[PDB]
Amino acid sequence: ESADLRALAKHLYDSYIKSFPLTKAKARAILTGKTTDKSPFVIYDMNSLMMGEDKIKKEVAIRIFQGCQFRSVEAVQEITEYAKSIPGFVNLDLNDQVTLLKYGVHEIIYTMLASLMNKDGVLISEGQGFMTREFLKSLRKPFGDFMEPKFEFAVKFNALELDDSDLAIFIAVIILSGDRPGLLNVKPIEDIQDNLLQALELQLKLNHPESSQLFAKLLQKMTDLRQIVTEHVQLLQVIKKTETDMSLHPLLQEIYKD
Ligand SMILES: *C(#CC(=O)[N]C1=[C][C]=C(O[C][C][C])C([C][N]C(=O)C2=[C][C]=C(C3=N[C]=[C][C]=N3)[C]=[C]2)=[C]1)C1=[C][C]=[C][C]=[C]1
Repeated sequence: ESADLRALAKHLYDSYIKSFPLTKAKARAILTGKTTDKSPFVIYDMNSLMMGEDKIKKEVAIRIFQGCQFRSVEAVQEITEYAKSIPGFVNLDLNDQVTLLKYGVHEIIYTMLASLMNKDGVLISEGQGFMTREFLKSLRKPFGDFMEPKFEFAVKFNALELDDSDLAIFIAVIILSGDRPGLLNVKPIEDIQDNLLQALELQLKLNHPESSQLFAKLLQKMTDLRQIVTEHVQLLQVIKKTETDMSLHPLLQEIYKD
């Protein structure tokens, strides 16, 4: 029943709103300069960084990087909450549950981080601030280009013009990918995704009727994502040897063991 699908879609979008305090709709009101109460502090140089700690809530490149690190722990929490709401997810093998989040967390983080970017920079601290692409990019080696690729993916991704309701389904599709390393029972996972894929199909058709083959165009983005992830992990591994005086959060480090 399509009705059965639209209901799954409402359900999902619902959980998405509940789990994720900074939606893409809110992000874009902030980035388009909608209102006079939502205007971010703009961070584009070192004194702006300084003053920005006063208006919004060790070394510079390092303080920024750990600024992402605590963030990503937050995201993981968020995603974990969402995951629990996906029909079936919690019933699966527990060792599978862990696996799916372990490989799905980053790919989701980058999908939703795009919501907060535009071609000039990225929103930080729940929309209170905005760090310009150029500043990030001038960050010393090897922190210069830890964010560059993410921008590239976002600008491409953001042009598909998805909205929150589309994304809720799409991050559910990611979580339930039967092709993840160490998965115990794959079938039960794929049966849930099949439904998710099915929902997303209908969703995109209804919501974006003039967006031809969007559904397939969206599905191929999963390759760009994976690419970004591997580039990430690699970059971290160099960070960890140049910077033996630098910590990684426990939750984060569980995710990284392969
Ligand atoms: C990444 C992304 C971001 O860049 N996110 C980000 C980056 C930098 C900062 O701040 C830099 C100094 C101003 C922030 C702001 N948030 C924090 O660092 C932070 C907020 C709150 C707390 C705290 N709150 C209550 C009690 C105690 N502490 C601490 C720190 C945000 C990135 C890269 C790749 C993927 C995703 C994200």
